[PDB]
Amino acid sequence: NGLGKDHEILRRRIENGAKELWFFLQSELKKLKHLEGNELQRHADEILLDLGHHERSIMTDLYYLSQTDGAGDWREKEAKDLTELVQRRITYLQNPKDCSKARKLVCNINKGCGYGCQLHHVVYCFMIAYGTQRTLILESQNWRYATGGWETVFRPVSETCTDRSGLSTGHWSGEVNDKNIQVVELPIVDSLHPRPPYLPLAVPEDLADRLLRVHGDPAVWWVSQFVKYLIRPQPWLEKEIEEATKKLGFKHPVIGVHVRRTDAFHPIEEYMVHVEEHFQLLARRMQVDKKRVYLATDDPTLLKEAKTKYSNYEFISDNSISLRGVILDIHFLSQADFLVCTFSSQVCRVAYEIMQTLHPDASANFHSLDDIYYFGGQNAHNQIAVYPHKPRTEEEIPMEPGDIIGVAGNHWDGYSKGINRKLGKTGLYPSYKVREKIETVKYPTYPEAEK
Amino acid sequence: NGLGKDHEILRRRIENGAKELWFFLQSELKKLKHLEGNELQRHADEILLDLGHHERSIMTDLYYLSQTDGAGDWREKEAKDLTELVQRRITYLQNPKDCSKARKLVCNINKGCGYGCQLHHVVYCFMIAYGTQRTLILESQNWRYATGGWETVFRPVSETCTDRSGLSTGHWSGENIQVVELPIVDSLHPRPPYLPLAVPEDLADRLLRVHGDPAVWWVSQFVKYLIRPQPWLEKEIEEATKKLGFKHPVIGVHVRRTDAFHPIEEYMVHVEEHFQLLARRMQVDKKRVYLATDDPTLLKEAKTKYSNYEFISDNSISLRGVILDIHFLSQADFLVCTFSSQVCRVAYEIMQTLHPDASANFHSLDDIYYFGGQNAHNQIAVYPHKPRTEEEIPMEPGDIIGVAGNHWDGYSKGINRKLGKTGLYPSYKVREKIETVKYPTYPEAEK
Repeated sequence: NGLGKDHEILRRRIENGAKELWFFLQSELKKLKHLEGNELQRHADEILLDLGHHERSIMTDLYYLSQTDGAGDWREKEAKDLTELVQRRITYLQNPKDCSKARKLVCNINKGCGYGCQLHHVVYCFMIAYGTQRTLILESQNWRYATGGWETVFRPVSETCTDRSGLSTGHWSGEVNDKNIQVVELPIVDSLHPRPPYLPLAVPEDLADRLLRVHGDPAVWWVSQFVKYLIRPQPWLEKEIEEATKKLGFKHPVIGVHVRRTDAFHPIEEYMVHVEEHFQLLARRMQVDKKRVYLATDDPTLLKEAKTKYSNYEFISDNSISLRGVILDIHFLSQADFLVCTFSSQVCRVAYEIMQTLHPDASANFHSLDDIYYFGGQNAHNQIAVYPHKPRTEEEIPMEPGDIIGVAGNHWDGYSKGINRKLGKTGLYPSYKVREKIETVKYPTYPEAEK
Repeated sequence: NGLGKDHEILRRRIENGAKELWFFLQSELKKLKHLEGNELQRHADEILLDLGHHERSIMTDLYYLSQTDGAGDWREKEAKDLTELVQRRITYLQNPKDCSKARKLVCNINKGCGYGCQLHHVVYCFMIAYGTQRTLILESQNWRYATGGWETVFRPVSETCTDRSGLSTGHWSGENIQVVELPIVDSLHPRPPYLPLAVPEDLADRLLRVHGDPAVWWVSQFVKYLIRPQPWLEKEIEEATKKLGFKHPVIGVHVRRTDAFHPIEEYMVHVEEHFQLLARRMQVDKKRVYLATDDPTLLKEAKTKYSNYEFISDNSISLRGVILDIHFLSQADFLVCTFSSQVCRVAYEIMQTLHPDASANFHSLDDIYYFGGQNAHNQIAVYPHKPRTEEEIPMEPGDIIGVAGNHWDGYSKGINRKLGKTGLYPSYKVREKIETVKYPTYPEAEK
């Protein structure tokens, strides 16, 4: 069971490429120290240009390393097996034989917010139902986006059990006090007391190791399984999506861009820099016939501006063809090869979540101009310091290996902001010096779903 | 038969480490454009310090990746299998049953140069003997380093056949002469194919799975057989190891001064950087350096300027001295020297026989690895290059590049043979052109 030749050649090529980059940077930075004025700026720009191509060659070799010696086919098979297992468990939970006797969790969709926020409310309900072995019952009467209900757009969340009948009923009071309550009604997350453990960003302990073999952010993978089940379309929506795909000429490669302007302002150029950079990366391993962008935005003037400012790009948008508009936007963004947006937007986060269900590991196929991935209502997102940090400025925090860091965000400039939970200090630290603290929870594993 | 969890975690951490380095560089280089004077120089220095630690963290993760999920154990087993195979073949070639009837190649060690050049002459003789299925006969009478000759330090190269007897003798004229006398490589015509940097075609694929520079591994197999020590030299080395306190981690430094000059400070920048890398994965109790040099002022200079280092030298207890220096350099965890020096190349070659893949465990202040008399060392361009200055050459993917050297600054110098043009090109844009030769495989050595 030996090492593959391609694997070893690529590993050594990545090591050598990184070494050569370090040789280059040592030489060129020392030369910059002795320049000034226009020559300093001209040479700095040239260094940046060269560095970019060098960096993308290293990233390309890393991509090949992830695929070599059967790794891509195996990752695809394991990711498929994992989602089939979870979807099987969810479907088993949701379709009891005898609805009148089934334990149930009632969720109301009419949270006071937009479509993404309402979808995520249902997900939060669903994850707790799954954790407490309760069938999710979804109440959607007079839903803002479709007054006919949830089932006018998506499939019902159960085929056998959509009725709320039960011997006992009560508001959520905790898994222990609700032990003998057949039907529990759940409020929005920011009213939930006591909080159960079945919340993001933890993942099921029984799946955690398998997921780390496949996926770079198991927490978002776990969320995405409930999104996947919820958005199973009714046949008319499925047909509308297929026909819109043709009408728009949506085809690959394509990068999705979501520009949310209705309040945090970012000019179109700050999105497109990352779009152009990713197309440069793709072109190192595939022919790019045309640079396509699927643009979703609440700014009605932006599409025309983008087309005129970037005449070498093809812009695709559903503006030509409300609930329909957001559903289609989320769909096409989720199908793109890469996603550039602001994760402060619920819409972009939904698209990123759905994206994880379409590939073995799409966890890194985004760039956010502000927030890192999060789920409203999640438990604290912590990291563990791996290397020490001594602050250079007063805005930086010290770190020793083992310190728990509560991460607020990545500034996408080498530094993150967070709080050192051994010291109580909040500030900046080098992003590379921490690792993610993955939290696991003992969920039911529904072994009966395998028979 | 799936993917290992540690393997995947480490791959993603390397990828993310590289992305974070790029975020940092993009941000900081844009800041530098708007600085001046002492502020520009203070921030450039700070960026370089921060970049060093970030780079070493990536290189550490790559080291772990090379070892994870059984890879280190497999690489060691396969590298051991490969050297056992080749040593078995050499030993079979060298020990025919009837010396009077064996085909022979005669090599005279007394080349007009120093010990490292003489040893490499014998290696060159040996590789051609191996290629032609001739038993190597080594003549070392009147050896400048010992009147008793080769066997006063190293084992005879054969146990059964050490004389020049036969029915016909002649000077090399190209591949029915039983005893052929080989000259120095500079006088060799016609050249046979059994020369560095090519490797045996039957081993090339297995070597690529194990080792980062198969050419030097192949050279090192003949070095290994030649320098088998006599029992008294074996004991002397063991005693020296004890008397000197040679132990790990330890970095080898060879400073050749007898005619280009490099000050001790230049070697020590690379020593210090490597000890910083090692400290990320192991405890470094004391920073030990084995220092070898022809300059009598240098050991004292180093000790006085680097009081935080322990400098080891066999001078603290000429053929004896070079052999011990080469031994301890070859045993070090890392080697800093000038590959223009035959002695340092010998130590690097021996080092390859002591680890699964030590190909990258050096820093040369001048030349890349080479073997005197080798055939042209070529590379293949992988990415196009458009020259920015007049000192640079253009390249298109597939162009054959004849490499003269690496300038250790991001650029190499060489000739684009398609264009006949010589100049600089980005080192990362080429890959090595590995040459293979059909050598005998000595199947009889397995029986």
